[PDB]
Amino acid sequence: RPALLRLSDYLLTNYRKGVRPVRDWRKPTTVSIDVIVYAILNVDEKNQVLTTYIWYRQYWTDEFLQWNPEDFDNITKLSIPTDSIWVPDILINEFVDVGKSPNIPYVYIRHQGEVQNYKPLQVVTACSLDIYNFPFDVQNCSLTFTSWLHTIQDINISLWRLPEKVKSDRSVFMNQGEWELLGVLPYFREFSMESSNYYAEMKFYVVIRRRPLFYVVSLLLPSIFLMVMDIVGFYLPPNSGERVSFKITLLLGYSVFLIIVSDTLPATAIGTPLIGVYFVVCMALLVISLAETIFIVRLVLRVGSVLDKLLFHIYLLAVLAYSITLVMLWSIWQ
Amino acid sequence: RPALLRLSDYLLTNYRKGVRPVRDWRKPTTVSIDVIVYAILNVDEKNQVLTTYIWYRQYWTDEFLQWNPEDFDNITKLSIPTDSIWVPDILINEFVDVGKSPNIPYVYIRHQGEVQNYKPLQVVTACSLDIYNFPFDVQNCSLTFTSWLHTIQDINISLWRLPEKVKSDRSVFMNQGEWELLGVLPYFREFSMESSNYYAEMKFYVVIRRRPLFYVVSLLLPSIFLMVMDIVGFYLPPNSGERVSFKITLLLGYSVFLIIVSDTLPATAIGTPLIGVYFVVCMALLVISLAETIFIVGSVLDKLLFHIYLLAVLAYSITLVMLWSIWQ
Amino acid sequence: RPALLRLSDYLLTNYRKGVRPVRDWRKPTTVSIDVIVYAILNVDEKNQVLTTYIWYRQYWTDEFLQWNPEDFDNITKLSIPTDSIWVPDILINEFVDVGKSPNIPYVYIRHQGEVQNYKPLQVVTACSLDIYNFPFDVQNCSLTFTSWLHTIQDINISLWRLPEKVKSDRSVFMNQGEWELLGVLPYFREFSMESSNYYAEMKFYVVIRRRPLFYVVSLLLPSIFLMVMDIVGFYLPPNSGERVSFKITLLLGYSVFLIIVSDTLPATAIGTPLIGVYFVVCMALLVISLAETIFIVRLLRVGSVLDKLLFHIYLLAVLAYSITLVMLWSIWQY
Amino acid sequence: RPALLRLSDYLLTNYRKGVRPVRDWRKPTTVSIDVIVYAILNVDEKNQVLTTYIWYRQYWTDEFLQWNPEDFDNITKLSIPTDSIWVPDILINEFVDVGKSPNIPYVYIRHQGEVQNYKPLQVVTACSLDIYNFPFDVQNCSLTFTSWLHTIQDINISLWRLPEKVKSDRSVFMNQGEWELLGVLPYFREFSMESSNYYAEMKFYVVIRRRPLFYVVSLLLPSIFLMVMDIVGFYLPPNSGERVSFKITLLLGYSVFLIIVSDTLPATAIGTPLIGVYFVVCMALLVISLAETIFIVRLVLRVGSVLDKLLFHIYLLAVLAYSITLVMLWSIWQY
Amino acid sequence: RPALLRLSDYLLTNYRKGVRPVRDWRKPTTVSIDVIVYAILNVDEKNQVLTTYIWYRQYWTDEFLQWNPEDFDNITKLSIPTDSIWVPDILINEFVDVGKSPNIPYVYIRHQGEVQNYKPLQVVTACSLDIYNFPFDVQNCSLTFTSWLHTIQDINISLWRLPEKVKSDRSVFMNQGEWELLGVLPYFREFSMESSNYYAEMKFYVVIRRRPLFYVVSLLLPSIFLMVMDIVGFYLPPNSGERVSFKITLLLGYSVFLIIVSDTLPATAIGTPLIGVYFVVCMALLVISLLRVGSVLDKLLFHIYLLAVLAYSITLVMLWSIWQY
Ligand SMILES: *[C@@H]1O[C@H](CO)[C@@H](O[C@@H]2O[C@H](CO)[C@@H](O)[C@H](O)[C@H]2NC(C)=O)[C@H](O)[C@H]1NC(C)=O
Ligand SMILES: *[C@@H]1O[C@H](CO)[C@@H](O[C@@H]2O[C@H](CO)[C@@H](O)[C@H](O)[C@H]2NC(C)=O)[C@H](O)[C@H]1NC(C)=O
Ligand SMILES: *[C@@H]1O[C@H](CO)[C@@H](O[C@@H]2O[C@H](CO)[C@@H](O)[C@H](O)[C@H]2NC(C)=O)[C@H](O)[C@H]1NC(C)=O
Ligand SMILES: *[C@@H]1O[C@H](CO)[C@@H](O[C@@H]2O[C@H](CO)[C@@H](O)[C@H](O)[C@H]2NC(C)=O)[C@H](O)[C@H]1NC(C)=O
Ligand SMILES: *[C@@H]1O[C@H](CO)[C@@H](O[C@@H]2O[C@H](CO)[C@@H](O)[C@H](O)[C@H]2NC(C)=O)[C@H](O)[C@H]1NC(C)=O
Ligand SMILES: *[C@@H]1O[C@H](CO)[C@@H](O[C@@H]2O[C@H](CO)[C@@H](O)[C@H](O)[C@H]2NC(C)=O)[C@H](O)[C@H]1NC(C)=O
Ligand SMILES: *[C@@H]1O[C@H](CO)[C@@H](O[C@@H]2O[C@H](CO)[C@@H](O)[C@H](O)[C@H]2NC(C)=O)[C@H](O)[C@H]1NC(C)=O
Ligand SMILES: *[C@@H]1O[C@H](CO)[C@@H](O[C@@H]2O[C@H](CO)[C@@H](O)[C@H](O)[C@H]2NC(C)=O)[C@H](O)[C@H]1NC(C)=O
Ligand SMILES: *[C@@H]1O[C@H](CO)[C@@H](O[C@@H]2O[C@H](CO)[C@@H](O)[C@H](O)[C@H]2NC(C)=O)[C@H](O)[C@H]1NC(C)=O
Ligand SMILES: *[C@@H]1O[C@H](CO)[C@@H](O[C@@H]2O[C@H](CO)[C@@H](O)[C@H](O)[C@H]2NC(C)=O)[C@H](O)[C@H]1NC(C)=O
Ligand SMILES: *[C@@H]1O[C@H](CO)[C@@H](O)[C@H](O)[C@H]1NC(C)=O
Ligand SMILES: *[C@@H]1O[C@H](CO)[C@@H](O)[C@H](O)[C@H]1NC(C)=O
Ligand SMILES: *[C@@H]1O[C@H](CO)[C@@H](O)[C@H](O)[C@H]1NC(C)=O
Ligand SMILES: *[C@@H]1O[C@H](CO)[C@@H](O)[C@H](O)[C@H]1NC(C)=O
Ligand SMILES: *[C@@H]1O[C@H](CO)[C@@H](O)[C@H](O)[C@H]1NC(C)=O
Repeated sequence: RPALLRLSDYLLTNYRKGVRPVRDWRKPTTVSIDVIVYAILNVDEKNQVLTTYIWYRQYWTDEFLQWNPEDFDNITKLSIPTDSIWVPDILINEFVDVGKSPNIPYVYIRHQGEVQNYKPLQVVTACSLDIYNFPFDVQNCSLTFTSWLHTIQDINISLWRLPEKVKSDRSVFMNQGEWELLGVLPYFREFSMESSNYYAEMKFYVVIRRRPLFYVVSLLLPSIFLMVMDIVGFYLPPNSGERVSFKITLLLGYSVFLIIVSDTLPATAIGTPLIGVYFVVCMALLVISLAETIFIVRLVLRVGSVLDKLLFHIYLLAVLAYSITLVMLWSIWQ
Repeated sequence: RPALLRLSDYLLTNYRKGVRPVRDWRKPTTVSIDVIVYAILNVDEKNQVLTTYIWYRQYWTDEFLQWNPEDFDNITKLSIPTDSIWVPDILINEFVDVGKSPNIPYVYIRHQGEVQNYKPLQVVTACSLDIYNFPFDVQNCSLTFTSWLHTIQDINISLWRLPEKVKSDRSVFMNQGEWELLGVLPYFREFSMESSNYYAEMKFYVVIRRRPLFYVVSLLLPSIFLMVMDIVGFYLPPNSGERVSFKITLLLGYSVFLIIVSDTLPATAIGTPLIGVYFVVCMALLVISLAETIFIVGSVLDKLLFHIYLLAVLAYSITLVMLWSIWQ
Repeated sequence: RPALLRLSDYLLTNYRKGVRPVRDWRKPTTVSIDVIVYAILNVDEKNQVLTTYIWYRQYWTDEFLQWNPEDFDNITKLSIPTDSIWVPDILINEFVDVGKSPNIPYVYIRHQGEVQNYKPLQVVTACSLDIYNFPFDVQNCSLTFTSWLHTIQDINISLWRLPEKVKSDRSVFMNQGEWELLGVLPYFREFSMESSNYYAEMKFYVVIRRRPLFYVVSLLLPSIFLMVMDIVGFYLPPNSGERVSFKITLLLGYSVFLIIVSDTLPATAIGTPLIGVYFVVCMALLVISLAETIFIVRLLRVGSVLDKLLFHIYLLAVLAYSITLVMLWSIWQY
Repeated sequence: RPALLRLSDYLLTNYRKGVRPVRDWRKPTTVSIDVIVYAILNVDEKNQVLTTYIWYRQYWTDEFLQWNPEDFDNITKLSIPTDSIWVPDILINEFVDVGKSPNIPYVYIRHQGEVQNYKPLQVVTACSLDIYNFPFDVQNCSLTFTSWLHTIQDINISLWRLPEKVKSDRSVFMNQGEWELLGVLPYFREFSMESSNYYAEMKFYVVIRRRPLFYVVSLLLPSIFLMVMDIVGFYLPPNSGERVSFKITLLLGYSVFLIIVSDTLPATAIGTPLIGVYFVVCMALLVISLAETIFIVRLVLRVGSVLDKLLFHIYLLAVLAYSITLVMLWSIWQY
Repeated sequence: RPALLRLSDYLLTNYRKGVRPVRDWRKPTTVSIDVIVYAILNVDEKNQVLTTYIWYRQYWTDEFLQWNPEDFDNITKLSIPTDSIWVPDILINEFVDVGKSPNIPYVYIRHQGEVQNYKPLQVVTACSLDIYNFPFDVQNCSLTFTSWLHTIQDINISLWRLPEKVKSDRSVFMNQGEWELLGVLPYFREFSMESSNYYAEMKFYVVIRRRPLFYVVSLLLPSIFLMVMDIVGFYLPPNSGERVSFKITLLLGYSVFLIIVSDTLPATAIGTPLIGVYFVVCMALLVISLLRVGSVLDKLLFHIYLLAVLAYSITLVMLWSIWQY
């Protein structure tokens, strides 16, 4: 019979999945995992979940699937169905849906007993997505692979590659998209909330930052244009109907702009972005100034002049704060 | 042969899944259970369901999976596939969808026959959600685990931990989110719809309250500002065009505010919050005042409508104080 | 050996599923059934479907799963996996999707052979859902259970309980919700698609009615407010500018109310509700009234009689609307 | 042992599913099929797919599942699990989802070897749903059942009932709905992806037509009402601000009408409905007439009067064409 | 026993799925594949996923499933369940969902050992869609098939048909739809995630373009009508009520046009559609009303409007030109 067929028979007719493959039960099975991010398919700041398509590969030593290549025509490694052998139950804690990814029927066995398992994960995980810096926003999400049942005495987890490689690896990442990732940071720890159970878990912090240009052109530049134009409402003659008409029309322009803002901004219930805070503050200041003009026009002057200067100074202060905040947010993002 | 392999063969060679594991059929199988809420993924007040991600673990005594460690290299406990042993039919009654949780292949067996089963559940359950206090909600609805088929003299349920410990347990809860849970309250009862049969069930009341600050900033403060502006608007005489122009400005503000609210205020079919009632009442008063001004430009109507407006704002104000008081 | 273990072996090592469990093939298997409605999750008038959560239980006599208790330590009842025995193919015809229900691994067996099977069903079924009486809706559609393949000479269906007990059963219904059920009505008939075969089917009519209060407050009362406002307005002089102003302002308000209704009224294409038709009619009648004043004021005996005719016609329409509301409530209350 | 049990053991003990049940491999397996449409659950003119709940039943001769009734207590037929026997891979083309139908565990076997398989299919398939005639629209969507792998040398398809009996079959159709079906027309043909292989397929053309009354009431009557109001508006003099205000309010009525209609007028990208074209052309005519009126007001006249009458005539002609196209669409929809 | 039954018995009694079917393990298994696009079911730019329903067929030589026809009643070909034999793990990369593909129980075997597997794939894949030219879009989305686990030393991929034939093949495409595909371009390369290992993969570039006529009728012509009317309205004086009435007329026109737009115009965060910005810009500019200063700001505004419309026209011509060729 051919080498592959009789080798597979030799291995799997004696093998019995369902028992951790160690001939000394005190020895833990060390699962060396690795993660390569392929694409951040989706990021719901509304639902506080994100969908990451990651190529996940892990290997472990199976002490029963060993053979001498000299007896089997120099076969160094062979592929066998994944469901035919014991597979560690490594699982990611913050999953929200098991995922719609395929099964990848096969795994590789090397004559040393090492089992290599490559599988794609279209995992969607709960995440603390915060849009406080909306346009210049950097999200720091994490994935935590942990042996769900087995304690560290049974299954331990480690990195396949050196940490420096996995941090900087962006070989196959789909760069085009709303998000670009700066790196995935591994971190090992012995999770434990129990009297005598310590579970090994491997955290990967996937750092991703939004690329703002579309939002810069859509929100920031028009908002800056409107805020700059609003300064002119304070150089037109103080109580003229011309000035009141100007302020009314620019308030209408701001109001219609905020509709586009509502359309464009991502929905959330955790916290409003600073951009929205400044927009609504400017709207309130403009309304107050317009009301002051309306009232003073009803009356009329000295009070009007001093109030006008006060409102102009507060408006200038607000717009300066907004611009400095934009610069600061950009500095944080880069 | 290695101890693990021959121990597994010894246990499972003659084992027969599908029979309740007791050597005296009169004894009930007591399934001790525990629940830890990991995250409240979604609360939907239109579909009246909420999705919670919970770490559910349970253990029971399987009287056939027993061995002396002396014969098996002092193997005190081992893991074997979950599908290879009898597993109790504990089910959550008010589930709406089975969920998308994984299968968790293995379970632990201790040499005394105790089987420990840990499994994550993304349960989606029906609940009597109400948004009467929308920004200051405190929802309170149950998860009840019961043996679906087996009566109490076949399967019985109990708590793994003391009730107070599970009640105060928030070790792993994912805090950052719209909902924070005040506690889960266990409660045991013998359900029955026909006297010949009694069923053991264990209710867990997950108590969660919305953290309002986002809606305080986004909804309450702009509405308060607009109400204050409309109140000040009445200092202009009705016979003055300034008043109608100012009213138009505030109606434009309310249009913008309503559009923003549409993106945020929850939809439902059972009833809107008091906040919505006050919103529409204030908008109606503003519109009626605009009609009054455009009609004038009956003078006592000015101060009458102003008093109604002042009354509404005060009612709106004390409602917020009351709702906040309940929220604490 | 323990009693349960050897009893289960004795039964299921000889037993073979697939074959209908009857030792005389000329005898049909009578499958008693029962249904308890747990909740009405979703009634969709756009898709013309509704989703109900029902606790469905059925029992039948299996003539091979019988034993003498004396031989098995007086075991008079035991549980065995549902997939280890013949399970009748009782299926629901109106189904549109099987649903998200679990599988309930086990069933009960009594020593005389009767098998008890309990299973929850998330049935979603096609139904003719008309909203003609929208606020005071009462719906009438049904669920029919029938052996999909087997004729009545193989499988016949029957009620577990007396018809009046299932009819009045509201022991577990989730009452808090948009819909309340008035009862479930069983009805047995021998369906026959082709003259050579007869099939047993058991129709359950799940009668439900909407609880209107939210829609009564949200739609009906504001609508009547607007309509009575128009009636009040008709008191103004015919050619007066006040009359035209009132008409046009009420047009704006009523149109925005129609927009609100569109936002709130359920979507459908099978048919418009009466409430909707009267709204549209009265709007059109108002537009005719408004259009009329433009000609008359532009150009008064003709105006006066024309105004009187319009006023009386609109008042008659208002009365018809109110009487329609009384009729709809009278039907829904009983 | 009981007759059923030993008969089942006699049949299925040595039965080897997977192999086509024919004892002379050269003979094809003729799979007779039938289809009864139960309900047209959803026609999606946006996505150009529809979902039809159809009761599908097929039978074929299995040469190995044969027995002599006298030897087994005179049993003429029995039911056995569907997964225990060879089942032809008759598959519908142009599907978009495998469907949400159950598994129907059992099939009937008759002693001659005929296997009967009844199964409900929640098929969702692609057809070119052209809504040109939207309110009075008749769609001719098709289902084709074909042995996905096996060529005609292995599996051949045929009708269970006479073609006219299936063409006029509405025995169990759920008629209360937006769509009513005029019939399903069978048509056999031998497809050939490459001339070396010939594939037998059975096309059923399900013909369905929208019942318009809802759309009549909600769209066409209000549209006629607004158009008649616009025709009335032309009586007012062009020089009058009354006419300008009337036209502005009528245009606002147009706007609100279309706003509400957006909920019900189907979305699509294959082509605009004819009624939509008339809507937009009347809207544009109204707008341009109003603009000309405003300009002539600015001037304020002979040319003004001539253009007023000309625009009135064009509007009247457009309304006449609208009536003609409505009656035409209705005439086609009747047949 | 009948020929088919005992032939299946001979083949499958000692056959054991799992082992790559070669009697000399050093030989790679060459999986010839072919792909025919049947329909482009969806192009979702908001999620950047494209859904195509494609007829996928592949064949390979299984060196264990061989027989002499003379011994088995001259049977040259037979069908056996797909689950009963080794099947290569040819996986399409950049999938998003495994998809609603049916199981297709059977495959053909020919006495020389060739296995033919036909299966329909409803692949939904993530690829870079863009609506920069919305009404005149042309998209270039890839499908790449690769043996997920096996390296090129185990599984190698090739085309069933000649590249030009598969490229120009549009025999079964559902042509009556929003999208028409120009062709599918195959391309073979040895992917390498590590220096020591090489993976064979086969990219098919599906090239599709939106057919615009609907959007020309629905969007472009009405928008040009409204823009031309806005230009015309400038001749009414800047202080006059005639201009106000004209502006309200135009505003109602835009009110209808924008709901029509919202019902059809796609939106995504990757970038803007050049056509889309003008609509909202012009609708917003009705706010503008910019006596000595006003009368000349009006001419400035008129120049702005005219240049905007000129840019719109040349943009439409450009978009059509890049879409035609
Ligand atoms: C579980 O695995 C971790 C990771 O491999 C082990 O931690 C390493 O221990 C070695 C000891 O020589 C150190 O050199 C490494 O620096 C450690 N790595 C990290 C990330 O801390 C851990 O010792 C293992 N524990 C058990 C019980 O097997
Ligand atoms: C994302 O979060 C991770 C984890 O908190 C940060 O990584 C830590 O950074 C600090 C400061 O440089 C170090 O002292 C820790 O050792 C890091 N942890 C690990 C596991 O490497 C990371 O800096 C954050 N990045 C961003 C952009 O927020
Ligand atoms: C089923 O389980 C319940 C819950 O543990 C048992 O109820 C307890 O019984 C013990 C008996 O010693 C009491 O001390 C506890 O106070 C009971 N707890 C509660 C919450 O009632 C019950 O006895 C078990 N058996 C049966 C037949 O119900
Ligand atoms: C949530 O609902 C539960 C169930 O009604 C409440 O728990 C009960 O509260 C009452 C009043 O304090 C006690 O008498 C009962 O003993 C409690 N039952 C249990 C099982 O603990 C709970 O107080 C509610 N919480 C909120 C915040 O509404
Ligand atoms: C729902 O439909 C059922 C079936 O038509 C109605 O029940 C029938 O009502 C008629 C008239 O009262 C009786 O003669 C039948 O005997 C009833 N059938 C059964 C099985 O009881 C029922 O009335 C409908 N619901 C409503 C609210 O009208
Ligand atoms: C199938 O089952 C139904 C329901 O049990 C049978 O109908 C009953 O027939 C008996 C005959 O005496 C009547 O007394 C009952 O009132 C009937 N019940 C109902 C609900 O109508 C029916 O006879 C059975 N048919 C066969 C062929 O066995
Ligand atoms: C495959 O089946 C079709 C349909 O039954 C066969 O076509 C019919 O064959 C009969 C007998 O020759 C003719 O009377 C009919 O006119 C044919 N057409 C139809 C529509 O019935 C066809 O011959 C079969 N082919 C094979 C190879 O079995
Ligand atoms: C739907 O399409 C079918 C298939 O083209 C039409 O049926 C054909 O009609 C022509 C009319 O000349 C006949 O010559 C063919 O013989 C018919 N074929 C079949 C299989 O019956 C049908 O008329 C169309 N119906 C509608 C309403 O469009
Ligand atoms: C794997 O398959 C590819 C084809 O997909 C082989 O490449 C071909 O090799 C032949 C050798 O004569 C050339 O004529 C073709 O031009 C090649 N095609 C391409 C697309 O490069 C390749 O040799 C096979 N084996 C390996 C190890 O890659
Ligand atoms: C779609 O992308 C493919 C791949 O880049 C293009 O096809 C290649 O184009 C280059 C440049 O003209 C040629 O050198 C190659 O021979 C082409 N084929 C392959 C397989 O690379 C194709 O032109 C693109 N189509 C569109 C419309 O952008
Ligand atoms: C394995 O291959 C080497 C040459 O590469 C050969 O010398 C050796 O004999 C082979 N093994 C056996 C068992 O023949
Ligand atoms: C098992 O444990 C007992 C108690 O500690 C000890 O005496 C014995 O030597 C152990 N046996 C083995 C094989 O470890
Ligand atoms: C079974 O129950 C009967 C009473 O019904 C009793 O007499 C008998 O002893 C019991 N048998 C056993 C083995 O307990
Ligand atoms: C077998 O059944 C047929 C049909 O019912 C009947 O005519 C025949 O007499 C029966 N024969 C025997 C031996 O039962
Ligand atoms: C077997 O079939 C082939 C098909 O071409 C034919 O040429 C050959 O003569 C046949 N041989 C026998 C023995 O039937």
